[PDB]
Amino acid sequence: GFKQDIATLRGDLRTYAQDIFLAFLNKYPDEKRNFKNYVGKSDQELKSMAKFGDHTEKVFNLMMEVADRATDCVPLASDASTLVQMKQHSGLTTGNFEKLFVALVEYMRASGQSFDSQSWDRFGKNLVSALSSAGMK
Ligand code: FDE
Ligand SMILES: Cc1cc(Br)ccc1O
Repeated sequence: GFKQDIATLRGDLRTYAQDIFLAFLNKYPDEKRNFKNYVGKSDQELKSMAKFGDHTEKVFNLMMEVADRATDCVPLASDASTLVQMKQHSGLTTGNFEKLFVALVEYMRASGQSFDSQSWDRFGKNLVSALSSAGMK
């Protein structure tokens, strides 16, 4: 289920992070402009860029901690707060997270592994919800 899925992603996290994030950037090409230097790059080009690799891993390093501290796919109120306050991230939006999670659920759906994709779908919704309530627009 959801807990075992955290262990599976964590076990090859750099490749899972890049591949789901690329699935996000390719489903919603308008997202690349939040990472402007990403625009007009192939998947293999992005994967060559230091900050792409490092940043996508840290996104996922963080989202796996929030998934691990969640109960029944509901994150800690405290976790959403910290995220809304995050230095250098004043401009994050909940609509951009819902897009990330759509991409993550389709990825898990299209894989031949027993991911609990309904659970991630729930988690995605519940994280947006907690982000909304913590004051992310
Ligand atoms: C969703 C999400 C999540 C996250 C998380 C995180 C963690 C844990 C950590 C981090 C870090 C970071 N960020 Fe982070 N993140 C994100 C996003 C983002 C964006 C959009 C940006 C912008 C970029 C520019 O260009 O400015 C960022 C951003 C960021 C930064 C700066 C940039 C560079 O160049 O490097 C940093 C350092 N981020 N991060
Ligand atoms: C640009 C952006 C990306 C992600 Br992933 C989440 C939020 C946000 O505003």
